[PDB]
Amino acid sequence: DPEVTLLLQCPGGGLPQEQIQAELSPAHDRRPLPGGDEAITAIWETRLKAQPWLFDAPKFRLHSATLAPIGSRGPQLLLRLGLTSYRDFLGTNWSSSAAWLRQQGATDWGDTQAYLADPLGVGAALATADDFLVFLRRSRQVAEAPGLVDVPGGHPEPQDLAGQLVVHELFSSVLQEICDEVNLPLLTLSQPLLLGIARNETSAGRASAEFYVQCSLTSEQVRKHYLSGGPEAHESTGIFFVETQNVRRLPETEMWAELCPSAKGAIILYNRVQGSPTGAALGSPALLPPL
Ligand SMILES: CC(=O)N1CCC(C#N)CC1
Repeated sequence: DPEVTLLLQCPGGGLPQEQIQAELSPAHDRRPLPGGDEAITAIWETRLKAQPWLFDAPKFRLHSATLAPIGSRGPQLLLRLGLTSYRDFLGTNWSSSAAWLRQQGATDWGDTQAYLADPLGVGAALATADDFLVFLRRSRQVAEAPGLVDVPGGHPEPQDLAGQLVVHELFSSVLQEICDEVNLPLLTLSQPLLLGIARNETSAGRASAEFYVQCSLTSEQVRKHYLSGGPEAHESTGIFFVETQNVRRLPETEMWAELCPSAKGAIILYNRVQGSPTGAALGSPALLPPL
């Protein structure tokens, strides 16, 4: 799967909010382009003169994420974050020249991402009470990965002593994205666990934090809530469910070729961090069938 790379695999079956620190610093921002940020401004102008109802929004930028030594006490992860925008994304990662910016970043800064917006996404492996994961079909008329399969998620918009508020907005945003798109009540959802961070190599290396969330409703009740919003309550065109039993071999199915890179990231991290048992009981052959 060349279109997805793992940046972080979390320990302990995944990390809760209270074990993560963030450092939000202008040292973690995109570097100005070599010939100047006028090139981003020019792309934006062209776009607004065709689609004048579009608007900019601030986004978090991922610089890097450092895991503590495994088995340690105290905070287990440091997220190094900067700020970027939807405009900066359109002028860098989305640009036809994005590969030239990556080579220039290697040359000038020893950092393939130095000249890229790299907005941070969130996604969820969302499990039902009857042990299915939740999938969504993308519209064939959208910009990103038209007609492909996705999981619930989005790109959070901003508003350890500013840090803890930032970690809170990241965990809050994955629940809000599930409530807005799947139409589920907030009280049916568990507190999220962070599984890891995946990069989309088809969008010049931008990263998404992938979370595990449990729902107290069955697949049938989740479907009812999604459909009862009507066509205007969701951006997706359909919902469907795969047994957690069968997610283990999803990369061997015809479904895999239809998954967008960020959904492939969520399923790889679910399989490595929540699947793949380590103990004698769950590792026994009748519960973990060989092949
Ligand atoms: C690929 C695409 O269109 N996206 C994903 C990145 C996000 C930002 N910023 C919103 C739009």
